[PDB]
Amino acid sequence: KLPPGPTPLPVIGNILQIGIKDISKSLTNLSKVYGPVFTLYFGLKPIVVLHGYEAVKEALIDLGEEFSGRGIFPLAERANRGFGIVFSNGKKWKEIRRFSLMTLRNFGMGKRSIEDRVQEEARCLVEELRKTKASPCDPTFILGCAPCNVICSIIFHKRFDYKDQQFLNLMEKLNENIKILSSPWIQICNNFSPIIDYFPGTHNKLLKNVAFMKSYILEKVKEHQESMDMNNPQDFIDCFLMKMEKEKHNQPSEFTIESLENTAVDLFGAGTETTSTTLRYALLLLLKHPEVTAKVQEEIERVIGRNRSPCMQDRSHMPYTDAVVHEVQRYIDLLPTSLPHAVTCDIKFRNYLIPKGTTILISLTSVLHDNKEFPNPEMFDPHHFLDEGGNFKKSKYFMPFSAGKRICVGEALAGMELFLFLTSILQNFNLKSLVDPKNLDTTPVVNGFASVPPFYQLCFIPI
Ligand code: HEM
Ligand SMILES: CCCCc1nc(Cl)c(CO)n1Cc1ccc(-c2ccccc2-c2nn[nH]n2)cc1
Ligand SMILES: CCCCc1nc(Cl)c(CO)n1Cc1ccc(-c2ccccc2-c2nn[nH]n2)cc1
Ligand SMILES: CCCCc1nc(Cl)c(CO)n1Cc1ccc(-c2ccccc2-c2nn[nH]n2)cc1
Ligand SMILES: [K+]
Repeated sequence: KLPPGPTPLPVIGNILQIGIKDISKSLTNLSKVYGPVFTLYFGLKPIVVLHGYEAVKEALIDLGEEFSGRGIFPLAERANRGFGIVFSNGKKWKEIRRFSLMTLRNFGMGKRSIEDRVQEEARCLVEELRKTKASPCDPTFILGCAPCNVICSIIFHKRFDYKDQQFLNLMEKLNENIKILSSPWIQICNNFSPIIDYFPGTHNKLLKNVAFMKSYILEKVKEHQESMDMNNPQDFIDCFLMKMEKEKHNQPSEFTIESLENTAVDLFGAGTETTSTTLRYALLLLLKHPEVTAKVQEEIERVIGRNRSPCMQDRSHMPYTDAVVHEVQRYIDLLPTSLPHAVTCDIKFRNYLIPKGTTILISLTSVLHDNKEFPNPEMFDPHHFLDEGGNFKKSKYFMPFSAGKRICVGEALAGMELFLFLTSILQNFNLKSLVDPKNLDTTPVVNGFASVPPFYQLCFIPI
């Protein structure tokens, strides 16, 4: 059989029992009734929900391959999103993923490392923060530019100037699509309808935005072709063309110009917003707990001092910082239900039959907020990642990037941006709150499957 669930209604399945507002709260409530594995219907569509470390680890990790499909909804084809990495399945995905993992290796693309692209961005970021002359600031935009720029430098081999028009509207489009894609109407409700697209105009703005981005990418591709150096690949495009001019005899190939721009658009989509929000929420949390910021600053001072840029080598020497960054990710739980999975064939799971192509919802929340692994899991507290001797304490339960065969492609990259951007910020600034710390609220604003910090302002005071 399928795993037990609330018994559906005919046709609207379980829809009107789900708290649409905070899905992860609802999934957790359900697990109190039906335990760690359970089924929900979203309009005939069966969705098995995994809750808790044990359930998640066995699916994602022990049954890795079987749990490796991307769950597909109406929106997947309504915004043409199954032709890059994030929303691909089968051979197309295996190939572009394995390729993309190779290229995004630290030395994956020539003599400039990923570290060096990030280090550069950290200096520019510190610079822009100086330019605000310690005056009150919504860091939203500035923090957003840094991750967007890292993506640009990884793909086109250039960073941009933060005022370069080509950069601003590239971010605008991305920012537009992101905000749209986070509407519950779009993310959810328009998915209760298999056939009729109920937001034509919206899907249109979505795709028009993609086209702008896709066309800009093509310009850079034509430029990369004319200036090709086979022995000197320098970014993601160079690598991709070389994989092409090499698959030329395996026609037709998973690697085409079209799969390139789609992969690029994927990386811009997956690479900016979540990193950007993670930084924005890190600063919020740092303001709220200035003792925490104080300790990071001690670590920076003692390990890196005020001369050079920080660098990834430093992290092994800065367990307290490391614990902070982890604890930020853990606490804010930005993707409460990851992205959706599908099984790749039919399988028995503990005690059930799950049919090839059935949608799987992983509850990351249940893992990040395990109250035995992380006592008081709703308090922000970097001690969740420290031993009683104050060394870094790894946790199997650290899954803000998911786990298994679909684990975030930017795990190592995001981990480097957060460390370098955070340590550079605090090396060069103290953070002044407007309101008093005691009043400021840091609890996540949840909208469906989306988690976001409260609006806030602060000042970046030089040292
Ligand atoms: C804090 C920053 C980030 C977090 C917390 C994060 C988290 C996630 C999560 C939860 C997934 C879905 C995994 C699943 O399907 O089970 C995901 C997928 C992905 N992330 Fe990230 N991500 C971040 C940043 C990045 C960046 C910087 C890149 C740039 C390469 C990136 C590229 C991707 C890609 C390509 C996927 C899709 C993986 C696949 O389906 O094969 N992400 N990320
Ligand atoms: C018809 C083709 C036009 C596509 C389009 N490109 C851009 Cl750009 C605009 C700006 O609104 N638009 C139009 C657009 C119109 C309404 C929406 C919209 C906003 C809020 C709630 C529902 C809708 C919607 N989308 N489709 N029908 N109603 C979104 C985009
Ligand atoms: C100018 C283009 C802006 C980015 C964007 N707009 C569209 Cl539409 C696509 C296709 O999904 N994309 C690419 C896209 C790829 C992956 C995601 C994704 C990656 C990891 C975690 C969540 C997200 C997600 N998907 N939907 N909203 N946010 C977001 C956007
Ligand atoms: C085809 C792409 C899948 C996206 C999607 N469309 C609908 Cl509808 C569903 C609901 O099951 N879902 C599942 C879903 C889960 C998370 C997100 C998301 C987007 C941006 C930032 C965080 C999240 C997130 N991940 N887990 N919970 N919320 C979006 C959709
Ligand atoms: K319309």
